[PDB]
Amino acid sequence: QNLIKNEKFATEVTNKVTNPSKATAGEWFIMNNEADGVTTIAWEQTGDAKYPNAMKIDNSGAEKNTSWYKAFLGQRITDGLEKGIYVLTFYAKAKEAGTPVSVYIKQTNEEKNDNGKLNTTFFMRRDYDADAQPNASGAQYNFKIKDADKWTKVVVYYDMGQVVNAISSKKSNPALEVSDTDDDAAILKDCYVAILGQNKGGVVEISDVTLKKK
Ligand code: NA
Repeated sequence: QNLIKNEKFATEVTNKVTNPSKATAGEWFIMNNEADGVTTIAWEQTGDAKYPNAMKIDNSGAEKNTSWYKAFLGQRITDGLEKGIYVLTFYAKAKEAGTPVSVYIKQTNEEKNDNGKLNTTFFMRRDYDADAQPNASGAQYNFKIKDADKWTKVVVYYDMGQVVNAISSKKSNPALEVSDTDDDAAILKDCYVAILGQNKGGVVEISDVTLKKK
């Protein structure tokens, strides 16, 4: 089954939270902790019969790319995931050719480490290889939308059986660790999908989202 609810945005989404820990599971939420005026994330009816409702992430107001932890479309999942492989799929439309759209799947309620900083725990994108991809995130997947004004399939596999302890690249972060997810890991019981379009000036629309065990 699709684990994402309101997958085609047939129900209007307006709920904003200031932290995913406050989001009601099984619903979409809007995270926009960027400064007032930087981005607008909102529900829309598109006029396109194939994707008639969508979320629009509009970075027209941005002077800089937006932050991974500040501005995104999210959905918290508390149904209890299995250690296994999952596919996340959706359709996206960009105002400008080449605009990226992005994904990560993060633990909702993190503990702090010995040094007082919140952990950042993510499921590993399945194709991550730290040796071959020293400059890439192991958590966040990015896909360039090649054409403007065209609904485009976005597909990424995640391994819920592996986690990474940072969103940063291996080269940038000697503390980065990939590990096997514990059977009792908190992330399996309470996580959220984040869909983002961070580029300054870009406008990305999102519709028809699926998360499925494969
Ligand atoms: Na705004």
